Amino acid sequence: ADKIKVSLLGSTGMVGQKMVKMLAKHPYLELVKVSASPSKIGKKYKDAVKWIEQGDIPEEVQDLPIVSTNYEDHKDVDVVLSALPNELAESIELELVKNGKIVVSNASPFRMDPDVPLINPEINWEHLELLKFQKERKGWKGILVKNPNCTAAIMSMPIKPLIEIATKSKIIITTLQAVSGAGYNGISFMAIEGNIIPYIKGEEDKIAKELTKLNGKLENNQIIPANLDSTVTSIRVPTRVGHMGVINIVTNERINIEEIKKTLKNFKSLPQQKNLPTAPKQPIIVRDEEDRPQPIIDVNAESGMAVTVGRIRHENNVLRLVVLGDNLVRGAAGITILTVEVMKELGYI
Amino acid sequence: ADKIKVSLLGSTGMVGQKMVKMLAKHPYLELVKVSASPSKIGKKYKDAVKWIEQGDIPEEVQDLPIVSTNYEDHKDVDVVLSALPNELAESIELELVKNGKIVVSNASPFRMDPDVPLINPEINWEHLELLKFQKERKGWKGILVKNPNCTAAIMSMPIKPLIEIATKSKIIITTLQAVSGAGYNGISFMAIEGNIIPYIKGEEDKIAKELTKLNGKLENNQIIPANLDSTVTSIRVPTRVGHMGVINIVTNERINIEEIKKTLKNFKSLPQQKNLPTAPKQPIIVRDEEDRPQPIIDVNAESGMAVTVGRIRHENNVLRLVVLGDNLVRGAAGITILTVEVMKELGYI
Amino acid sequence: DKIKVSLLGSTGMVGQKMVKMLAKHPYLELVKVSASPSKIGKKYKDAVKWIEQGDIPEEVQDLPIVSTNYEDHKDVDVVLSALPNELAESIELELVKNGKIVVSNASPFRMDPDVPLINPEINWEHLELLKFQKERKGWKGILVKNPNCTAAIMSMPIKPLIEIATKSKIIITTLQAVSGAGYNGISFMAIEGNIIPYIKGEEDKIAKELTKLNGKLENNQIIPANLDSTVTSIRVPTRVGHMGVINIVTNERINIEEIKKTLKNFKSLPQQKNLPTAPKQPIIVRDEEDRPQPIIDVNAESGMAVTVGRIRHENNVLRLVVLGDNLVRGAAGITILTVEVMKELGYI
Amino acid sequence: ADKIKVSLLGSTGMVGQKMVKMLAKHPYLELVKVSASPSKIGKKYKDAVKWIEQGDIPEEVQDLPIVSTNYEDHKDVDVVLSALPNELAESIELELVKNGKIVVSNASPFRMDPDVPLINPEINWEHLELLKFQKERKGWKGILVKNPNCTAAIMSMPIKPLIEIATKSKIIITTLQAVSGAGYNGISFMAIEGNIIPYIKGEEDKIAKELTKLNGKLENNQIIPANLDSTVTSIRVPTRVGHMGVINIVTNERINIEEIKKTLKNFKSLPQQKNLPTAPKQPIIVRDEEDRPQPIIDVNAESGMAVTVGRIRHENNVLRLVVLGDNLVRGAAGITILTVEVMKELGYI
Repeated sequence: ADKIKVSLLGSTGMVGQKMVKMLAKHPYLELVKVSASPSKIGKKYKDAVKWIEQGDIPEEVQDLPIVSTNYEDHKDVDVVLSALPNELAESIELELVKNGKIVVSNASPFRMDPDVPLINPEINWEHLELLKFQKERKGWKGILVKNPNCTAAIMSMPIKPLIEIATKSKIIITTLQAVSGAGYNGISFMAIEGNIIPYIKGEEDKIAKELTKLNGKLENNQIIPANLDSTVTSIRVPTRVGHMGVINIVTNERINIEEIKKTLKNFKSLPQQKNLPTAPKQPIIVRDEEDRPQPIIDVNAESGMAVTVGRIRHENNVLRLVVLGDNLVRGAAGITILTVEVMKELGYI
Repeated sequence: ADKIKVSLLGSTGMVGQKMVKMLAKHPYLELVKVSASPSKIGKKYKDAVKWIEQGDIPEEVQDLPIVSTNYEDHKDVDVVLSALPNELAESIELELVKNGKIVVSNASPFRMDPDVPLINPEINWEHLELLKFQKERKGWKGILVKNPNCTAAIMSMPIKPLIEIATKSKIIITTLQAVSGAGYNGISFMAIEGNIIPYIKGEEDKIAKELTKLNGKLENNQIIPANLDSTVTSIRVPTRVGHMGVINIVTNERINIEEIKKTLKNFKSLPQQKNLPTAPKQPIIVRDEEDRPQPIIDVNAESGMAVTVGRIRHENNVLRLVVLGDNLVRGAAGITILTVEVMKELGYI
Repeated sequence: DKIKVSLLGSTGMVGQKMVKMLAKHPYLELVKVSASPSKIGKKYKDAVKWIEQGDIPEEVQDLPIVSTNYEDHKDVDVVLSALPNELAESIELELVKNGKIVVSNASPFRMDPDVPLINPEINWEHLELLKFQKERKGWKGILVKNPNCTAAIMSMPIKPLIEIATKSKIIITTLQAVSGAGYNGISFMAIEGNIIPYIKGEEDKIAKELTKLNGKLENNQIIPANLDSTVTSIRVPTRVGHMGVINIVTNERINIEEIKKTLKNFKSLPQQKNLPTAPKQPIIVRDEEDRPQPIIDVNAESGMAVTVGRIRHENNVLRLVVLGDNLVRGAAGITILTVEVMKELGYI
Repeated sequence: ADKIKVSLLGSTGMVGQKMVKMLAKHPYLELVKVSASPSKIGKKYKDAVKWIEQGDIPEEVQDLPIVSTNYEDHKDVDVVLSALPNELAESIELELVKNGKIVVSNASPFRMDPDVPLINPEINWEHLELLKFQKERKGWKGILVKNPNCTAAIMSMPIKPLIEIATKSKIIITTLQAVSGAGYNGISFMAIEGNIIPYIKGEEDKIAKELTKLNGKLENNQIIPANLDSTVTSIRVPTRVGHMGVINIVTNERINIEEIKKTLKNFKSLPQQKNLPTAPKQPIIVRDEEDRPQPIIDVNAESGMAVTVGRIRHENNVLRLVVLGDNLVRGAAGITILTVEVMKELGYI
């Protein structure tokens, strides 16, 4: 196939290593440049990274030289992918886009910018149309696309196909997030093992707001935010990978429990239709067993691109369900790569 | 300092060992007999228990011989306390009550029986008055008093002083329950470490139903169930001790956070007033830091009898707060003993 | 040339491991699976609490559970056993007394003089004992044994160093994963954030079994290796992977680099004949001072290779840390490798 | 009680919070000043520390203002206690000592200095005599005493009473150390949970060498190192508090197994003889059960000041025993305080 040359910002972290691994064997996406901190620039990827993924560093990437995050080092790249930390992404990504680079990033800055698409492939690929007016609106020579917070990404999967119910209700959400969500070394053993921390800075606000844009509707070259009144409580649990979410759609709207299970299990979108390399066959898996989903059993579903839903139940004035997803793949690495695949498929390239 | 002689059924399990450790040093409750499995009867406590509590076995209980769960072995005790497993409690307990014994137990059978008080001291001590007509209603010679499910007991604490708002709203509760909740060896290491099991057999139904009785109002010898419409999701987490609850009261009622915090921090009842030995000075502790409560920090609050609440917040049509309590003490051992103390105080002796 | 086999104790962790491995084997065809009495007659998928990775191989999910009695294993070429130590003796003896070829990783008969205790790369030659077993035991069938999972792991590095390990005292400390006691053997409360410096009978099995594993086959029988070792076994909050600290007391000069070289270049029959379950390099050596580590190395070569690191020699003591997959190298894998070796040498 | 005013360097780390906790309630040791990093100086302890100990900050220390580590801020203390990290200790301590202060540190610098006593109270309080000549030998106006590596402190407990045998043999030791040994946030959850790291930078060398000095003999005002041929391997395990150790004494010497057990459990020294406040009545506890010692069961033995020994066995050419101690108390906080107690008792003040 005709290869599309890509570079990767923040390739040293957990999300970065996941992407490096997924790209090392990609059909047409050819990773030719990886970036990391300044002091590592010039060294080979294998000499700068502390491999945390499964197995050895791919040979196709181990010798890739570390380049800076500056425009000059990415001139020959077709698309720049970014996994930079939230506190460094704004300046870096802004300068690149100003210089004409096409940037697809999963870092938080700009995610809620009205002219920037926040993409989760299956959920709102149509929102990419915003790209048609971005250059003129921001006065950029480049292109910027964003991916949502990992938890938001996971939570949006079951909500979208049920957007009509969720829109007319009070959404209560409790999220149980794995330690890896804070990076590989973000949380100490002493602080979390055999424990629970009912607080994750800024996570609750990002979830509620981003969910509003992910489920929004495109009208007249703009995104009309979906009306979602959600209250969320994000908790950190002693889990390595996998974000769980207990969703309670408090509403008196009629609800056909079986039709809902059917709708979720049959949910397919453009990524599934065009059979994109990183698109899972069934983005949403429904489990009938009452003790599912569970991180150690379902986290890897379809390479971590599929979310698993269980305990779907309808009680008085409320539809409840439990969803699980790989925060590293579905929540970051995989959706960024899947976003690029979609863009190529739609001609934004 | 007159000693009231008591016996303990199911003294070998975690709840049992806790009560043994608590009774060993009680000011007036004298543990004189303990029961365990049949093959253990006749052996001294120390030779039949796999002690998992802190430090050595109390020297005032170690040599206590194990007796049977039959009437003849308890004719000489003032009160029969029981921490028997749910599946064996009904038949055993009923006979002791049918033969005239006063039985106070934390096992599930009879909890929702209209003529049996389901007590959590600070919450509904007044319900003990149901006993005035129990004998004639049941045709028993004895008296039976019950303590609720450990989780319900913990959840009911903050809900009581906020019963006015809880009655006029949809209550959504998600609970994170420690492994100890399933006994010392109920859950294997492989099944839970680094994992989450979004289900606990029968737990959710119990929580919802019992909260109704615990917050009910004793009116003319009958308990009027509190109108508490709640949907609960119980989850097992890799925690040793301490059940956490995320409570969302979705209503249109006015929500004053500073007022609610005052109400919760100043909550007190008969146990506190009378300074009963197992009563915490402050039954509800409120935390202002955003990362509280946490099991490893707060589960021991006031010897495990006080619950800890934090993250009290007000969002559109919803009051949210996080509560944590020691499931072995506040949730079982401590409330059974405290119940006996109240009974002594009110004259039921 | 297909070889039809059955599996006793196919429902436990080792059993499920073997099921996954056999489901896709070149010539070994799993035709029957056995489990406890109450499970007999049920389809495997309905009797087992699948705990392995992926789904249950479709060639096994619908296999109906059969008993452990001879009559149900008549049409089988070789009977593989992953039975628990407490039930194996009676069950296996009867099968063998009926003319069945039985290869098991259970402990009973491991130290029986006429029964080979095999760990492929270490002592495949010991399989010769089989040429005399029938008359020596008065059996119609055949019986082969695989060692204790920890012994199996500790033996890998000791073999190529047998000359020095022989003339010296050996001190061994082992840290064994929770799975070594099955999936539900140890509770969360008992081990999380903890260490239990004791595993019933483990230390005696390792010392004695290492003796036979490293023995010399002389004049139709095994000469136990003179391995004077004191071992202390400890249980740790790990899922899979048994670790070992091995100290051999030398009274000479040792070249660490040649030790590393000797270990990584270790090869044997299983490698020579490229058998399906034999790892290309049974012993992997790590130069980084913080290896091996269970989460990083436990899966080395599908779990058939052990990893050694921290190879040091000072104060007349050769010290090394080794790690092995207690479920594959420790059992499932070597039991299958053993059968492969048997087919390779003509015992079939 | 005759008061002794002290200050504590590194009051903020785990070991420091432990000491703060132990000194608040001390009979005659008055913690009058606490120190920490420069950016914390001038703030109240409660506002500068990330409290991680059980319960609340002692109110006798919560309002103490953080001072510097320089001499000017300690001119008024009788003794300066130090729990500073190994990498900063040397310069800071040397300067205090050079200015005439008496410093007792559990940090590694100067531990193996021949003119400086390395103390573990029971094992070698006698070595304190080195102080009578320390000024003449170092030129210092002050006084410096050191405490050993925590693992070495624990390991030296059982080796001392058995020094005659240990000296005529080859000692093989494998230590399994708790995560807290590397500080509260030294190791990440991802790196250690469900894992084992067979390496701890420089631990093995420290144990072997320090073991040599701890067990030495005082002769002609100096220390004759004990001839201890040790070969230690140190491993990191996923436990919170408590270092375990497998000690193998390879010797052909005749050994009476019951005499060893008798010798260990009966070990007592000056700290015990003088009934010092932080001295445990029984420095070494021996267990008969085959599955002991265990971190979660024994680490707290006598407020963490007593080590627990178990599995004592003599197979043939090897004396094997397993030992466990609290790395934070016996291994650091408790011995530093105990050391000061010994000094006061012997007239060093």
